[PDB]
Amino acid sequence: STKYPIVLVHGLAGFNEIVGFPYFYGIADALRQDGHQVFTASLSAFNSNEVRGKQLWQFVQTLLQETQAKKVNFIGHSQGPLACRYVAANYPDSVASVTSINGVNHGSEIADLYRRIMRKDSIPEYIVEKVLNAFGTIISTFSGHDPQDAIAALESLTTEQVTEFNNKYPQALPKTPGGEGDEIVNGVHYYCFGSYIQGLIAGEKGNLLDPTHAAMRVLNTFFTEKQNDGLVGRSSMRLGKLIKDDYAQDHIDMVNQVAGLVGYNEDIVAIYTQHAKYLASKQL
Ligand SMILES: [Ca+2]
Ligand SMILES: [Ca+2]
Repeated sequence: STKYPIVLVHGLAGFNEIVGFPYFYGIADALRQDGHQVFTASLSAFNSNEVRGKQLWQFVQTLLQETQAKKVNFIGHSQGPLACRYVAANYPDSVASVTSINGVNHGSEIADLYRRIMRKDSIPEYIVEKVLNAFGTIISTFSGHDPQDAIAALESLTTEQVTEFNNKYPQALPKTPGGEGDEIVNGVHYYCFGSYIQGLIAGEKGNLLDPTHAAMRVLNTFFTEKQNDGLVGRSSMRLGKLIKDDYAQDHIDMVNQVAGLVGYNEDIVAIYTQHAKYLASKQL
């Protein structure tokens, strides 16, 4: 139904193999039921945004050859949107749209803290343990069974590193903190979705059986930005035209994880399928 194929983009190349199901849980399946052509680009987590960007460009080149489409519609999460922005900035004629879903568009405060912990920069022990136990719980839930090894993925998501990325690829970033960027830059459409953790944990419905959610709530308390999804602050997610960012969902919830266990009986998959129809309505 969309003119151009949809490319789902995320970091963690080994996710599907190690976890046993897709990063975007049930989302590609749902989009294909609505007649969209869908592909997933799983990029290398333990490296720079620019390296993921180059990875994604190679993926897109091969895909465009195989489809004879002239452009792609990117839908990225977390690391994904930065790689998408790299490709859009550098190869705008090959990108119809960039949609950012809880993208780390201006850095992650927990990544910042993680680096301070790793550098032993005067972080009190009780905070060190809370942060490391949270990440361990998240990793173990997905993998099945160390938490300091996660810095490999967060290294490229610090405020300092993303600020440097934004300096090189400023397209569609908001001019004011917590605002919106230009919808169309260099012929490419930019959209953003977001969320932040809300309410007391008792009312989270499906998430009560998801061990990652309590961990995200722990990480959430260490942000100076009070509205955050446990990994990124609400304002940091902003890119291009806002669609909606007040979902009561953590970072992991917004890709329908773990295995469909989300907050408040929200239909996360519907966020994606409705947006795909929205892209189609914009002649994309
Ligand atoms: Ca970078
Ligand atoms: Ca969840």
